[PDB]
Amino acid sequence: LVAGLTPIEANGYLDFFIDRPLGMKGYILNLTIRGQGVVKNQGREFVCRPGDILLFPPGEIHHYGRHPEAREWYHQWVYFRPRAYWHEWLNWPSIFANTGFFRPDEAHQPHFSDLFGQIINAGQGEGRYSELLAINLLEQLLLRRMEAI
Amino acid sequence: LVAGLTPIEANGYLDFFIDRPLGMKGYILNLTIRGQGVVKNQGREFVCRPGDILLFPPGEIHHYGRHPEAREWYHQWVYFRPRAYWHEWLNWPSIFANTGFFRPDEAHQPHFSDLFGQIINAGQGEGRYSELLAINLLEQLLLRRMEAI
Repeated sequence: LVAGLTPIEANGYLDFFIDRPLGMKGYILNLTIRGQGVVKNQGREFVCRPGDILLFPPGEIHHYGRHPEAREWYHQWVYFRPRAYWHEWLNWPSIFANTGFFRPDEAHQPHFSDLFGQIINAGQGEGRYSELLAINLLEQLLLRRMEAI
Repeated sequence: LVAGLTPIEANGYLDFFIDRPLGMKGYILNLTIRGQGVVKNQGREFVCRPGDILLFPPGEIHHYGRHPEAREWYHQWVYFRPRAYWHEWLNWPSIFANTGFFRPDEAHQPHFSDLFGQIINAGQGEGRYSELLAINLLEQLLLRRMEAI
C-alpha cells in the first residue's frame, strides 16, 4: 500500500493521460471525487462521475484522464498486492474488459469515499504501523462493498 | 469471533463470577464499560475501571466478576483465535501472570471503547460477511493500540 490522490486540472500540472497499456502487477482502485474522468479501452470510452470506484486488476490496461468537457478530475487511487482471502471480494462488475465497477447508493456513498479517503491518508502517513492500517482499511472497504450488494 | 456484552448487576441475573481456572483455546479481550470489575489470580486481586481492556491469552486462568463494593460490572468481551500476523500486536503489559493490560489516555479512550463496541455488534450481527468485519475491526483495534503506545 502506497496510495495517493491525483488532482487533474485542465491545462495544469498533471493533466496528462496515464497510459499503461500492459498494466501493472498490482491492483488499483480508483475513486473520482471531483470533475469527470474518462476511462478508455479499445476504442471504447466510459466516463466516471464522483463517487465511482473502479477496479483495475493485474494486467489490465490503464488508460484514463480528464474527459475533454470536464474542468478537472480529482481522484484518489490505491495500488496494492491483495491479501490471500481478499481474492473473493475482488470479482467486480466490469464496463469493458475486466475493469471493475462500483457506484454506491446515495446513503452508502459518503462513507465509502470517506472510508476510501481514510485509506489514502493512512498509507501516505509518516508513521509506524500506518502502512497496515491502510491495508486494514483497504480490507474493511471491500468487505463494505459486499454487505452493500 | 463470537463476541458479546455482559451486564453484571448486583444481586441480578448473571452476577456470578466466571471461573475458568484452566483457560480456553482462544483469546479474550475484556473492556469494562460500567461499574468496577475485579480480576482475581492466585490470591491477588486487580480491579478494573471503565475504559480498561484486558487480554486473556490461551491458557490464562479466567476468574473475575463484580468487585463487592460496585453495584454492577457491564463489560463487552470478545473471544477469538488470532490471525497469523496478529501475534505481534498481542504482547501486552500484564498485571499478574500473563493477563494483558491497556487503559488509553483520555483522548484515545472513547474511540477505543467505540471501536471495541463496533466489534461486538459486527460479531453479533445477523449478516452475511459481518463475522469478518468483526474480525477486521478486532484487527483495526489492536493496530490502534500500537500507534498509541
